[PDB]
Amino acid sequence: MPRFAANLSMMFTEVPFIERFAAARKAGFDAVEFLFPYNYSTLQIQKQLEQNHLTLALFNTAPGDINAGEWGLSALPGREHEAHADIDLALEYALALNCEQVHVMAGVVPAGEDAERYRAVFIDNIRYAADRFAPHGKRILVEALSPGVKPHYLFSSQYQALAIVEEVARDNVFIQLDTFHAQKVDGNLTHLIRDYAGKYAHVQIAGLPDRHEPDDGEINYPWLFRLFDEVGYQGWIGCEYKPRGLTEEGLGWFDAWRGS
Ligand SMILES: [Mg+2]
Ligand SMILES: [Mg+2]
Repeated sequence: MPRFAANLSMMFTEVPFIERFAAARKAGFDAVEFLFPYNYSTLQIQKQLEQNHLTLALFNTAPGDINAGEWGLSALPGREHEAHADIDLALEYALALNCEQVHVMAGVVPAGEDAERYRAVFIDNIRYAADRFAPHGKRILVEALSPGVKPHYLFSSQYQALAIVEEVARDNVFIQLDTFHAQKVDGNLTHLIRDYAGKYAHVQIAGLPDRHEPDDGEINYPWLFRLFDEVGYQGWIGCEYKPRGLTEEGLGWFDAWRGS
C-alpha cells in the first residue's frame, strides 16, 4: 500500500485524455481520477475503464467558463439552477462509471463581493448534491484550494472545508484532503490525518513546493503513508502532480512504494 490513483488531468498528459487510462494501467495503477469527463461520453470512458480494469476513484462537477475566471458554479449566487444541472450531470456520470464520489466545486469570489453570501449558497448546493447522491450510496467531497493554485477561491484552508461540511450536516459529505494545499496553507499534516480521521474520504498528494513528483520536497510522504495505515484510511490516494518532465521518467517513486 497505499492504494494510489493516477490523476489523468495532471499525469500522462503527453497523450490525449482517452489514451491515459491505458497509460496508467501500463504503469501499474489500479485506479484513476481526473477533473472533467464531460467532453466525452460515459460510454467512451466506461470502455477504457473496463478495458484496463481500472476503478474511477473521483472526478469533479464542471468548472463553468474557465476563461471568464470561473472555477465552479455551486458557490455563485444566481447560478443555482446551473449548479444543480452540473451536480445532476455528475451523478449521471458517477452512476455510469461506477464512481463512488464526486467533488462538487465551489467557485471564485469576485473582488468586492461578499464571501459569506457565496458560502451560504455553496452549503445549500452541497446539501442538494448530498441528497441526490445518498440514494445511490455515493458521497460528495469538498476540496480546499491554496491561493497559489486558485486565487480568491471560496475557501483555502482544510479547517474551512471541515467547518463547511460540519454545517452541511450530511452523512455522505466529507472533505477531500489534498496535502499539497494543506501544506501550503495549514501545515500540521499529522493533526489533520490523525485527529480528523473519518472526516476526509479522499486524499491527494504532490511534491512540495512545486507540485511535482512526491518523492522529494519538504514533505516526507513515506512517513505520511505510515500514518494513513495507522488510522486505517481505506480510501484512495490520488497522485495529482505535474511531472517535472515526462510522466514515465518520474515514476520511480511509484515502483518503490508499490513494490514495498
Ligand atoms: Mg486536488
Ligand atoms: Mg496555517
